[PDB]
Order: sequence, then C-alpha cells, then structure tokens
Amino acid sequence: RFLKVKNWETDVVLTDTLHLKSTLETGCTEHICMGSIMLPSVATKDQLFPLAKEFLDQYYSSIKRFGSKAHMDRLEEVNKEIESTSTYQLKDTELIYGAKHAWRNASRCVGRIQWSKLQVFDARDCTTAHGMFNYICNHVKYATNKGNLRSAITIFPQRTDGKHDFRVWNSQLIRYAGYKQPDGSTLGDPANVQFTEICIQQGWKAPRGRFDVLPLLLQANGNDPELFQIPPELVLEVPIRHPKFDWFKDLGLKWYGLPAVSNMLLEIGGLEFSACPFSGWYMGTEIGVRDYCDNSRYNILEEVAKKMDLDMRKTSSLWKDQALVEINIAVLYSFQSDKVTIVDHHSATESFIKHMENEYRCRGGCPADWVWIVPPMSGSITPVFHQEMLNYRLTPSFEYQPDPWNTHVWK
Amino acid sequence: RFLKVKNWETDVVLTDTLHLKSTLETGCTEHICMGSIMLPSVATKDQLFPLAKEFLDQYYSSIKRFGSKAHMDRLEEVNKEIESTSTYQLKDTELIYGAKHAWRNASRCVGRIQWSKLQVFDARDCTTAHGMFNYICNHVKYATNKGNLRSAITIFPQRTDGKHDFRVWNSQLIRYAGYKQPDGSTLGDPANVQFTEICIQQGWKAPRGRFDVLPLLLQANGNDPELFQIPPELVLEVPIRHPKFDWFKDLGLKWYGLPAVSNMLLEIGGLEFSACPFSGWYMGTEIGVRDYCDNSRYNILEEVAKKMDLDMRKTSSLWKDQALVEINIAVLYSFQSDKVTIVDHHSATESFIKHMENEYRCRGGCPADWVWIVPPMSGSITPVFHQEMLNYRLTPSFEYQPDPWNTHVWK
Ligand code: HEM
Ligand code: HEM
Ligand SMILES: N=C(Nc1ccc(CCNCc2cccc(NC(=N)c3ccco3)c2)cc1)c1ccco1
Ligand SMILES: N=C(Nc1ccc(CCNCc2cccc(NC(=N)c3ccco3)c2)cc1)c1ccco1
Ligand SMILES: C[C@H](O)[C@H](O)[C@H]1CNc2nc(N)[nH]c(=O)c2N1
Ligand SMILES: C[C@H](O)[C@H](O)[C@H]1CNc2nc(N)[nH]c(=O)c2N1
Ligand SMILES: [Zn+2]
Repeated sequence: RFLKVKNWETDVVLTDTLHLKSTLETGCTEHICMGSIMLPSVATKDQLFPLAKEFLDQYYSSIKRFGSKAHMDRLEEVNKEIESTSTYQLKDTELIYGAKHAWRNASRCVGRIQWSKLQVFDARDCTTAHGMFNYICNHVKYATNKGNLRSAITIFPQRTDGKHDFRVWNSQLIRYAGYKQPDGSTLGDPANVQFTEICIQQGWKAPRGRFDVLPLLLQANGNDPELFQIPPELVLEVPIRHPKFDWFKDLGLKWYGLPAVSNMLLEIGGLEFSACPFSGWYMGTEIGVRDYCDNSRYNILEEVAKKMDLDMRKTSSLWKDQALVEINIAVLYSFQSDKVTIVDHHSATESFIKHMENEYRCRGGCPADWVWIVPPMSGSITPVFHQEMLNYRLTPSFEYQPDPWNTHVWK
Repeated sequence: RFLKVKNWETDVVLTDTLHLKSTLETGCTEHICMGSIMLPSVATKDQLFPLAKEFLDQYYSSIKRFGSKAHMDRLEEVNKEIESTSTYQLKDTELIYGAKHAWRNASRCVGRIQWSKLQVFDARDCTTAHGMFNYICNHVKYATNKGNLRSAITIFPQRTDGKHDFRVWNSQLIRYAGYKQPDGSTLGDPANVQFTEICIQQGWKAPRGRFDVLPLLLQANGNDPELFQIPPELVLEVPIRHPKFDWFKDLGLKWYGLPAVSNMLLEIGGLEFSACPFSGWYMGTEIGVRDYCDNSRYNILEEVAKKMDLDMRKTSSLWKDQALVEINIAVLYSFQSDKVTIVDHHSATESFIKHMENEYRCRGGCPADWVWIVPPMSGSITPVFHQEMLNYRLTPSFEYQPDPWNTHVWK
C-alpha cells in the first residue's frame, strides 16, 4: 500500500503513496500491461457530486483550510447548485487550481516541474467562434511573449448537454499544413493532411506550400466551426540553421516556437472542458526527432544524410542516427540563438527527475509514463531511462477526446 | 477478450488472443501500471501437476498430436511420477521444446525472430562444478563458432529440495572485472565490482586491469562454488575501431562477442532450472550505448567527445548524443569487419516487427515489453517505438532469481 520506485543510475529510492488517491483505471490488469497502448479506453448529476466533493476537499486542503467553515459552505453551495442546475460552476481560484493540477497530473508530460507557473485564461464567458478566435490570439500573444515563452491555458465553457460543445478542431493552435500530391507523396506536414483538407472543405484557400500555418477551425456552443487566420505577426517562427554546416540553411526548414495542444479535454471536479488549449514550450526532440524524422512526418533523414556525405547503403552504418543528432543540434542552436525558449532532452529530463523528487516528498508521489517521458533519442544517456515510474490516473486531468468531425451533427 | 495492438507508423493493426492463455501476473493493476519497474514480484506436488499438464498439452499440440494416445500416456506417466517422486523429469524433446518457448515468451527480448534456432545442451547429468565448467566451455565454444555465433542454452539439473541448487554465480559467462580504486573511481566494469570482489574472496587473483575476463564461480548441487578460468582461446574478443577516426584505436576498447546470461531461471512445466546459461549475439547498442556510455558503467562519453573536438560546455550542444552515435558505428563496424555476429538496432527492431507479425498470425500474439524492446538510442527512428505491444507472462519462461550469495548457506 506504499510502493517503491528506484533509479538504477543513482540508486535513489522513492516511496509512492499518492497512487492511493488514484481512482481512474489504467487499461492494465494483473495479467496484461497496456503501458504502450497509445490511447487506452453526457454525465448525470448523481455522478457529479462525489467528483465535486473530492475536488473541493483537495482544493481547500491545498490552501490549508480543509473541512473548515469556508469549505463546508462551498461543499453545500455546490451540492445545492448541482441539485438545482444538475451541474455547477467553478470559482476563478478553483479553475486555476484545477487546471494547474490537471497539468501536474499529466503522467506523459516531462515538463511538469513548471506546473505551478501556469497562466490561466478564463474564457468561460465566450459564446461565439469569433470570441474564441479573439481569446486564442490573446493566448498566443501572451504565451509567446516575444520568444520568452510562458505557459498558459485558455478554458472555454464546460460541456453541458453534449450537443453544445466548444471545440478547437485543430490539434494544435499552430500547425503546418499537409497536402498530398498527384504522385501520392506529401508536401508540408503529413500528420495534418486530413485536417488541412477539412479546412479546404469548409472554405480555406491553401497556399499549397510547406510550412503554411493552418487556420483555426473553431466551434462554439455546438455550432458548425468557422475559419480564422491567426495574424502572422502572432506566429513566431525559428528558421533552423546548424552551428557548423552552412548547407543546413539550404534545407530551408523552420518551426513554430509555440506548442499549444487544443484537441484535449480538461476535467475539473467532474466538469468537462472540451476546448482548453494549453501551451508551454518545446523540448528539442519533439521537432528534431519526431516532427522532422518520423517516417509519416517531414521525414528528412534522407536529405540530411545526403548532404552530410553518409554511407546510406547499409542500415548498420548508423547514418540515420548520425543525421538525427545533427538535426537536433540545429533545432536547439537555432531556437536559442533567436532567444526563443526551448529545452534539450537532457535538461528537461534531469529537471523531471528533480521534479519527481519534490513530488514524492511534498505530495507522496508523481504519476509518470516512462513510455512517454523517455525522449525519442538517446534514451539511456538521460536520467529518466533509469528511473522507475509508476503510472496512475489522478484528477483533475487532461483527457483525450474524439476528433470533433467524427462526432458532430453538421448542417 | 480479443485485444488490438496498432503500429502508428504503418497503420498496421494486429489482434491478440494469445494473452488469453496468460496466467502469471504482471505487477500492474487496473489502477497502477508498473511497466517500467525493473524487477516486479520449494514448491509442492499439488501445484506441480496442472503446470505439467498445461505444458504437456501445448507440447503435444505443437507436434500435432494433442490429447491423443501418446499424449494421455505421458500425462498419466508424469502424473504417476509426480505422485511417486513428488516431482518429475522432461523428455529430451520436451526440454528442447520448453527452452525454445521460454525464449519465445521472453517479452523483453528483441531477438526472438530466432527463437526456433536454439541449440539446447542437456547438462541434467551434471553433478560437480568441474562438470559445469566443462559443459560451459563447450557451450562457449559451440555458441561462438569462430564468430559465426549460434544461439544455445545449457540446462543443468532442476531444483529439487531447494538446498540443492545448481547455480552459475556470474551474471554472464563472459564479463569484464570491476575494481574500485583508492580514489573511489572504478577500473574495468563498475557493474561487476561486487562479483569481482567475491571472486577474490573465494580465491581469484585479479590482473587488476580493464577488460579482465572474470573467472566462473560455479555451484553444483548446493555445494559452495568453485572458481574456473575459461581458456582464453575460447573467449573471442572484438577490439573496437572506428571506420573514419584513427584515434579511436587509441581508446583501446574491446568487448567480448558472446553475450550469455547465466543468472536467470528457466521454468518448464513447473520444473525450475536455476542454472541455464543461454547465449545469442549482441545488438550493437547493448555495448555501445549501455555498456560503454551508462554512467555507472564504462562511462566513456567524456573521452570520446574530447577526442572528437566537441562543445562539452553546454548540455544542449548534444555532444553526449554526438559521441554516442560514433561509439556505436565503431562497435558495429569492428564486429562485422571481424566476421563476428552483431545486429544493429535497426535490423533487429525491424526483424522484431516482422517476428511480431508471424506470432500474431500463427500464434495469436506476441508478448512484448516496449520499455525493453525499444533500443536505448534513436528510439523513434526504429519501427518498434511506434509499435503498440501487449505485455503478459506466458510459460515456459525465463525468470529473475536472487543472486546466489544472498541466499546460500556457506561453510
Ligand atoms: C512548459 C514546458 C513544457 C514542456 C517542455 C512539455 C513537454 C512535453 C512533452 C515532450 C510531451 C510529450 C508530448 C509528445 O510527445 O507529443 C508532453 C506531454 C503532455 N503535456 Fe507537457 N510540456 C510542457 C508544458 C505543458 C503544459 C503547460 C501543459 C498543460 C497545461 C502540459 C500538458 C501535457 C499533457 C496533457 C501531455 C500529454 C498529452 C498526450 O498524452 O498526448 N504540458 N509534454
Ligand atoms: C539471438 C540473438 C539475440 C539477440 C539479438 C537478443 C537481444 C536481446 C536484448 C537487446 C535484450 C535486452 C537485454 C538487455 O538490455 O540487457 C534481450 C533480453 C532477453 N533475451 Fe534476448 N537476444 C538474443 C537471444 C536470446 C536467447 C537465445 C535467449 C534465451 C534462450 C534470450 C532470452 C532473453 C531474455 C530472457 C531476455 C530478458 C532478460 C531480462 O529481463 O533481463 N535471448 N535480448
Ligand atoms: N496520429 C498519431 N498518433 C498520435 C500521436 C500523438 C498524439 C498525442 C500528441 N500530443 C501532442 C502534444 C501534447 C502535449 C505536449 C506537446 N508538446 C509540447 N511541448 C506542449 C504543448 C503544450 C505544452 O507543451 C505535444 C495522439 C495520437 C500518429 C503518430 C504518427 C503517425 O500518426
Ligand atoms: N544492476 C542493474 N540492474 C539490472 C540491469 C539489468 C538486468 C538484466 C540484464 N539482462 C542481461 C541480458 C539479458 C538477456 C540478453 C542480453 N543480451 C544479449 N544479447 C543476450 C544474452 C543471451 C542472449 O542474448 C543481456 C538486471 C538488473 C543496473 C543497471 C545500471 C546500474 O545497475
Ligand atoms: C506505440 C507507442 O505507444 C507510441 O510510439 C508512443 C511511444 N512514446 C511516445 N512518447 C512521446 N513523448 N510521444 C509519442 O508520440 C509517443 N508515442
Ligand atoms: C527504469 C527502467 O525500467 C530501466 O532503465 C530499464 C528500461 N529499459 C531497459 N531496456 C533494456 N533493453 N535494458 C535495460 O536494462 C533497461 N532498463
Ligand atoms: Zn501496465
């Protein structure tokens, strides 16, 4: 009832009791482990109050007035509003608490040492896609901060019935378009090919190039989504160069500075926020390794190896690995030379071990998903590879949710 | 009851029913995933017969005479011998079946495409440590095959009471010694420092250098273990050079060609083989990444970066990664130029995906441990990173077992 996780590079041992508070299920059983399954899988007023109570008990405990007067009043207050309205509404302070702890509890996030430095934008007063666009631009401007990136989340109105849902249809606020060609191959980002075509289906006019920043497709209160183009001056970009290889500029690559996922769902006290774009900053490998060198992505290991003068004949010449490291030196170098916030997989993973310590001390644990925490290159030369991690689901939390075009009733 | 695993780089989907036959437990629950815990945790005659029956049913099913005459006779035959002797004995064919399937079921093994090409050496007639030495030398000679390595296992007598146990005290038949210095630091291999000192405690005379091949410490039928030096002509070594950097020879590194774990425990039909050294061949990264560049191992990223002329000031210069790829090009290059069998993490992981296909088709599944299958460098540029894997425990199986010096009664 008090589990042990060990680091096999420092012999450090930490004891986990936080998993006790766990509640949601993981997909694993006693006889099958699903820790490498990518996605493992309206709400009534009965279910809603334990969840509100649970949440409120930790919120007041966190400001050191658990079970007190102001607590039991709010517990009663929310009880009454759930009877009356069949749902309820979070205080501004409760929303900011919930959000930050949804991030704190994100077991796949290696960035959580920053979880308490999160700027919460309350867009729960929003009613239209244009208001969403306006809130999102302000999010993008604020979080970017001229390259001194700041973490932020904008939280649109909670789901109510279910047919009234606020959704950002983009998977990230800033994404490069993907177009398939006549010869099957893909210009731009292959990951977004279907979304890029949804934007054209609803009206986008595509500059059919590479790094074309997609428009926002914004759905408000269940209505059909509408297209908006982020003012380009708000979309900060780092052109990627290499600190030794001047042919690297000729590759003509760039990436946006601001990673902001917008397709996820924030759960706080049983309430569901289907549109809650959050941004922080990139770890280099997300761009250099996955974005650039995934096969079903920009897939540039071919060209970079070529220009490097590489033995591409034999698999075992590690030409793929060799080009992979150069691409990531270039990503980091480029971003830092432009004073755009980026972290390398070594700093980020040491910080996560440091974060893990603090959590086990002042919280009794840290849910962590090794499969996702270990960076996609140079696994074992980073301290998280050697760190045992217990994965369990705590709430408040960020959840996967269906793509809104699979679920929506159009017209 | 029929689970789906997906490859997110090829969109290939495979369906797992093999996990049904699973029986042993994984450490995970519905509310906690332990897929990154490194080690998750006498036998009576009651327990022994279902296990024998279970095993025999799959063995006869595998030669296409399930439940037949020759089956029910052996089922009865083993039933009677378990009543009589309180244990039993495997046919030569049953031992070879069990062993190969213990390997087939090793979910952390990326090498299993070869599982049916395994040479089984029956050393169940062994009675003394000298016989163990002799069987082990023959294993080493055969498996090495002058560098055209062949997979093999030597199986010493099963555990009986528990105080009579055959054990190889080494963790691998061929390992480099580790000595701590006056100034705390370590010459040779730090991993083996305690074992290297156990060998001195029982009588070894250490050439206190780097790549000193340890002696065998062999325990027979529970008796105290005895030291033997593998004839050096049987210990094949690859001196590591780089195909471009002639200063790499100056590093003066070498590794043994033969990976043979000997500290594990083979379970077949409920019988327990506490001494069952198995060997195959190395994937490059085990040497180049873990052996050489683990912090608590040879830890040579320092010196290789230096000689490469590298920006070692800033963590984010990826100098660690850059030196890591060169070290692994050198390992592979060296081994292949010496006609010593080695596989690169790209060939090995593509083969495992290919292996995974065959298993899901002609077996209904393949237990796999993503945490261990993904190589310790260049994770996502290999196809196994993108392959969802279900981990579950099938039998026959290889199991972890206590180090014999923590459990043994000396004198
Ligand atoms: C501040 C700097 C941050 C860094 C360096 C960082 C880093 C990362 C990385 C590398 C991943 C893996 C994602 C992938 O491979 O696609 C991840 C996952 C995640 N991050 Fe963080 N992140 C940061 C901030 C945040 C913030 C501010 C939030 C929420 C408010 C957040 C929530 C999450 C969630 C929910 C996931 C898992 C999503 C999924 O399962 O796909 N992160 N993070
Ligand atoms: C034939 C070529 C083989 C290759 C390339 C290979 C590769 C690997 C690798 C890289 C690992 C991870 C081990 C580590 O990181 O320390 C592993 C694990 C393992 N292999 Fe294979 N292996 C081979 C043959 C075999 C054979 C012949 C057997 C048994 C008869 C076997 C049984 C196992 C077991 C039981 C594990 C897991 C051990 C543990 O959990 O520590 N392997 N293999
Ligand atoms: N579609 C695919 N699967 C698939 C792949 C990935 C996912 C989830 C991706 N989370 C994206 C994500 C999530 C969280 C953080 C970041 N990054 C940051 N720094 C960041 C953003 C905000 C703060 O920090 C990126 C879901 C499905 C696929 C892959 C290959 C072919 O297909
Ligand atoms: N002691 C530590 N933990 C720890 C680390 C590892 C283990 C298990 C290691 N299995 C070793 C192993 C197992 C199977 C295959 C290979 N390889 C092959 N090719 C091979 C051999 C035979 C056929 O193929 C290597 C157990 C405990 C540690 C790590 C860092 C500091 O401490
Ligand atoms: C199949 C596997 O679950 C999939 O590749 C996961 C593995 N780990 C990951 N880790 C991160 N950070 N991001 C990812 O997309 C993935 N993908
Ligand atoms: C903590 C973690 O479980 C540990 O580092 C594991 C991770 N994956 C591994 N994978 C392999 N192949 N070998 C290992 O030693 C490990 N170590
Ligand atoms: Zn699990």
